[PDB]
Amino acid sequence: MPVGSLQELAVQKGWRLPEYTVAQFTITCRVETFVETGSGTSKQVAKRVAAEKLLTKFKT
Amino acid sequence: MPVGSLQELAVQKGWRLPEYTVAQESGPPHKREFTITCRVETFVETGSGTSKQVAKRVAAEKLLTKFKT
RNA sequence: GGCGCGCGCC
RNA sequence: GGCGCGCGCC
Repeated sequence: MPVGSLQELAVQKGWRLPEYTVAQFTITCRVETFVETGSGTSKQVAKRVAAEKLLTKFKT
Repeated sequence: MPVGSLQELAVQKGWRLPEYTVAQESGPPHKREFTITCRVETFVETGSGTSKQVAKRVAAEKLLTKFKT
């Protein structure tokens, strides 16, 4: 999973664990110096999308 | 909403409602795959996915696509 | 939500 | 023990 993978990355890198804001659906994810917001039809999807976005901005 | 669109088609056409059946269940507990068969009127299609819900949606979409054909 | 069956990282 | 994720059933 993107969330699981994001976590493992942080733990691996020695970064403080990812932080997700309370779902509002949009959820903002922050890890290291990254900040990405995800949207979706459910809170679960928003979180997943925020994670995927962060990993993507990480690869670039 | 494929499942819903297919049901409406059937009702509008005067067909008995679509019937969905689990044709196959496989894979390890954490990565299962399901296959569902969708039968309506004279059509029969199969759909697969990570969950029974998803497989059902796929089976319905395929049947509608076969219907337009 | 409960029950159950699993997996990843630490 | 902790964090996370997946599926079924109710």
